[PDB]
Amino acid sequence: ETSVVIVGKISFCPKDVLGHGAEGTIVYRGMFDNRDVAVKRILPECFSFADREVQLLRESDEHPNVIRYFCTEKDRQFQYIAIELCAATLQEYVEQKDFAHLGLEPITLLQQTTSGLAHLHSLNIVHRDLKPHNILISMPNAHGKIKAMISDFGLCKKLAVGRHSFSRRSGVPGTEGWIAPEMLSEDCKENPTYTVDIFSAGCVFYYVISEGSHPFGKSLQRQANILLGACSLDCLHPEKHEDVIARELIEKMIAMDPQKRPSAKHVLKHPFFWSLEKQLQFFQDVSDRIEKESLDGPIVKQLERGGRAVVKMDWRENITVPLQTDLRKFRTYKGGSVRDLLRAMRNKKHHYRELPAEVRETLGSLPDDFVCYFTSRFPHLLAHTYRAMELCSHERLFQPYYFH
Amino acid sequence: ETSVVIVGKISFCPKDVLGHGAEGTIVYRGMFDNRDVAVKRILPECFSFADREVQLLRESDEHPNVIRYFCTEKDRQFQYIAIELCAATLQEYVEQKDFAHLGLEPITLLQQTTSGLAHLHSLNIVHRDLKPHNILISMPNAHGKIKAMISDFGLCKKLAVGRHSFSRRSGVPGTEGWIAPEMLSEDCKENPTYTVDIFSAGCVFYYVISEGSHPFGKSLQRQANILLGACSLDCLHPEKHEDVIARELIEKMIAMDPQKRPSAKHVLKHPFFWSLEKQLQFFQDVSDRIEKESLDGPIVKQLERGGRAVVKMDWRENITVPLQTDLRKFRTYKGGSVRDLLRAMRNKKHHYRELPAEVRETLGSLPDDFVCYFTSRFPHLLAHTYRAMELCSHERLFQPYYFHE
Repeated sequence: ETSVVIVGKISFCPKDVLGHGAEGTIVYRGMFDNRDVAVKRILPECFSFADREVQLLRESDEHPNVIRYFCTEKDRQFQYIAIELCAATLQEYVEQKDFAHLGLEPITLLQQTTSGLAHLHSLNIVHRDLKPHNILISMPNAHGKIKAMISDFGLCKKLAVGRHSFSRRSGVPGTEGWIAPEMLSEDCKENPTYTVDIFSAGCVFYYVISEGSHPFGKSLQRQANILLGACSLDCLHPEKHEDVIARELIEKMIAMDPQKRPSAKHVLKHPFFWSLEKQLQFFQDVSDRIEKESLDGPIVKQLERGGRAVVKMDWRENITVPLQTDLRKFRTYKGGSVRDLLRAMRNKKHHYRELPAEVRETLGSLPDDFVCYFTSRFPHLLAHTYRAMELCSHERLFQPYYFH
Repeated sequence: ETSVVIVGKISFCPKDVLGHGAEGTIVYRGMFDNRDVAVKRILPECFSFADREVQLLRESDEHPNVIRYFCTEKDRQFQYIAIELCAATLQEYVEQKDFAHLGLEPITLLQQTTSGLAHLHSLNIVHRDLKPHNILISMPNAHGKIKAMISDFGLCKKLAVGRHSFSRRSGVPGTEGWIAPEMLSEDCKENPTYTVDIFSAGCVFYYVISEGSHPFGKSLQRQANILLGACSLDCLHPEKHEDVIARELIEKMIAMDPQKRPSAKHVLKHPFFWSLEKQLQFFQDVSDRIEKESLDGPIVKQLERGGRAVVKMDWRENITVPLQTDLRKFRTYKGGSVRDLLRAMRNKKHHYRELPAEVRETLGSLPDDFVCYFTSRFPHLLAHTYRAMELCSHERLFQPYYFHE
C-alpha cells in the first residue's frame, strides 16, 4: 500500500527517497513522460537557486557529460525538478568496494568530467561547486556502458557579457573543502574566474586515483590547508611513471596562483590522458626532431638538463640483458644521455620486426608493452621530455601534444 | 493579433507552420518548458506512427546526431510531439545556392549523419525512410556552429529480438527515389535488413558532394533507374584523388546486392573521412611495413598488381623537376614500382627538415601540402594501396585504417 504524488507531468512516490542534501531539499525517484527520472523537491526559499539551476541546465545539458534536464513544475508549496536518474555519485564509485566499473575506468571518468566542465566554460558558465557528490555515475545504456556527468547547478553563475571574471558579491558559494583559495582570501586582488573549477577538479582528480584521499587532508582540516597551501600528493609514488605524470598535472591544477592553473581544454591535452600508443609516438617524434640537432643547441641542452636522474646515471645499465646485448652492436648510444636513450628507443621501434626473437621477447609487443618497457624503467622520462620539448610546442609536428 | 495553443507543457502559435508531414500531420514552431522546440501535431488515425516514433525516440535520442525528444501531449483531437527545433533540412543546405555552411563542411555532415545512423542500427532500428528531407541541420549553438541530425522515426522498424531482418508485409515505406531495390523487387528471397538504410545513405552521400545530383538521375525516373541498376556518378572525375576515393565508397553503398554494402560503422572507417595527415600516416605505415617484405611475397605482388596505371608507367617522370633531381641518386627506387614510390615518399617525409629549400618548396609543408603533392599527381595511389593492403588489415598496425565485423 504505497502512495503517489502527481504535480503536472511530474510524479513520484514519497517512499522512494534517493537522498537529502542542501536546505532540506529531498530527491525522490520519480516519473515524467513515462521515463524514470530523479525528482528534486525545492523549498520556497530556494526558488532562487532552482530558477537559476533550471535555466543554466537548459543551455548546457545537451553535452553527454552534463546531466540531462527534463522538466520543472510549480506547486502550492514546492518546486519540482525532473532530471536524469543516475546509479550513483563519484563518491560511491571511489569508496564502494567491488564497484561495477562497467567499462568506466578512472581516467576516462576524469576525462568525461573535464569535458563536461569545458563545455560549461565555453558557455561562460562557472560551476563553483565541483565535488564528488556533484559528479554522477549514469545508469547503464542499452549496451551496458556507463559514463560520468556533472550536476547540481544551483550555485553555477553565468558570467556577465564581456567579463572573464566574477565577484564574491553573492558571498562565497560552494562546499567547505573543495573551494578555491582565492574565493576566501580577503587580500585577494584578482577576481575569481573559471579556474576555481579547475582547482576543485584537481582535488577530485587526486581523490579518484588515490581511491579516497584528498590533497589537503581530512574533512575538517581541508579548507584551512587550502588557504595555507599545505597540499600532499604522497599517494602518488615518485618512481611510478603513471603517478609521476599524474602529479605533474594535478599540482598545476591545484596551484595556489589561479593564473597558473590550466584551463579545462588545456587539461584535456595532458599526457595523463594519452594512450600507450600516443606516448610512444611522442617519444618517436622528439627523437627524429633532435637527430640532427647539435649537442650545444638550446633543445638538446634543455633535454639533458637534469638528465642523469632520468637515465638513472646509466640507462644501458638499467635495461634487460638481451637488449644490452643487442645494443653493444651500436655503442654510439651513450648511457649518460637522455637524447641517446630516445634515439635507441626510436631505433628499436623502427627496426622492431627485424629484431631477434629474444630481444622482441624482452621488449614485448608494439606499441603497448614496448613503451611500458621504458617508462616503467625510466618513470621520469615522459614528464622530463614533455617539459623540455615545450621549446618546440609551436612547431606543426608537436601541435597535437600541446595546447594553444 | 496572434493566437496561442497550450496543451499541457507544450505551447505553439498556429501561424508559425514549419512544414507539413504525411497524412495530415503539421509541424509548428513552439515552446516546451521555456525551450524553443518543434511541435508535431498528429491525427488520431496516425496515432500508430506517433507512439512508435515517441518510443524509439525515447531510446535513441541520446546521440548528438539524432534529433532530441522532449515530451508528448495527447489532446481530445490530436497528439503533440515536442522535439528539438532545427534550422533547415539537408535539401535546403544543398539546393539553396549560397547556403551558409557556418563551419559545417559537406564531409563532416556526412560523417555526422552516418554516426547518427550507426547509433540507430546498434539499437536494432532500421530507419527505412532516410532522405535529405529528414536529415536536419541544427540551430546554431552559442558558438554559432551547426551539426546534422537524423529525424522522422514514424516509419522506423524495431527488429524483433534475435532478428537481423524484417519482412516486407507492411509494403513500401520509403520515399520514391531513395528506396533500396530489394524493397521493390518481386523476386528477392532475402528479407531486407539494415542495409536498406545504407543504400539511401549512399544516395545522400553523392547528393551532397555533387551539390544536388542523384546517382539515379532526375526525380521523374530515379526509382525506375534504381530497379534497373542504372547508376551514374558523372560528377566524380576519374583522375581526381578526392573523387576517386568518394566513388569507391559510394559505389559500395548503393550496390545492388544488399550484402555487398558496408555497415554504417564500416563506412565511417573509409578513407573518404581521412584527414590529410591520416592519409600520409597510412602511406608511411605501409611503407615501413613492406620495407623488409619479399618482392615475390603476397603483399608486394598485390601492391604492384595494376601498378603501371597507378604510377603512370614511371613516377619519376611525373613528379616535379626539383624532386626528380633530389631523387636521381636514389637508384634503389624503381620508377615503375608502387612500393618504391611509397618508399621515396616515406624517405622524403622522414628527412624533410634536412632537405634543401628548393625541394621543400615544391613539396610544400608537412603534412598537408606534402601528401597532396603525391595524391594529386597520382590520383589512384591511395585507393589502390588501401585496397591492396587489406591483406594486413587484421594486424595491430593497420587496425585503425580498416573495419572488423
